[PDB]
Amino acid sequence: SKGEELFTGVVPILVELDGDVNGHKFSVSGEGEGDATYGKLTLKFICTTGKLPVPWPTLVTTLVQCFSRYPDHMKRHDFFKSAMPEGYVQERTIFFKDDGNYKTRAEVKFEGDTLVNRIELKGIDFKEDGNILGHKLEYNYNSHNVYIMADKQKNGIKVNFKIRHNIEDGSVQLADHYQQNTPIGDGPVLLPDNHYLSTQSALSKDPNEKRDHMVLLEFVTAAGIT
Ligand SMILES: [Cl-]
Repeated sequence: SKGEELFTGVVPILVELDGDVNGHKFSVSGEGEGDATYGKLTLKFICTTGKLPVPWPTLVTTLVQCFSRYPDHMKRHDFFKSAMPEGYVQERTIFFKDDGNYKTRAEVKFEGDTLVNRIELKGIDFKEDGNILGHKLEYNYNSHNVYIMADKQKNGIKVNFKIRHNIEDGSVQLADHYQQNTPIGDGPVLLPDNHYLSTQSALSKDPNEKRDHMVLLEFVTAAGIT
């Protein structure tokens, strides 16, 4: 199918984010590639404005699910690729337990041969000495599932999942994710039966990079049906 055939090989990815968390403004630029055949993402992100004011792990979810590997028998449930190349809008509200929330809006679409994720992020109600603004979270990311359901009213999908960031003292910082995706184009898209995406991500540092940055290797596979 249309959307599907755009992901059979390696595709270059660009990510651009502008954010404002409790008035702390910043920008992040990411570059890399995705290979949906193996549900693989390899990306390096840079805070182009200086020091990132929130921990990098808290931006992982915000920073292209069209690269998830959907098993052959689940192909009709792949909303993400079906919306390409025109793309989709991805919106979220992320509630950090006992702290603030991020609200994000992004447009994911192809620009030529490149898959682009343009994002705006707004964070409010954070505690200036909490786990986020106080940088008390470990530089890692636990594996977890992403639950997807059809949202027929919006010709898109509704997604929810819980993320637990690791606090340096051994505790955990819950980040409840509520997500919606709707197509940008007016073409038909695939509305899925309930299923989930199994996601794992390894975070590292470029030993030769002096700017504040994050190197990420991520694998995502759809599951939950037959
Ligand atoms: Cl831990």
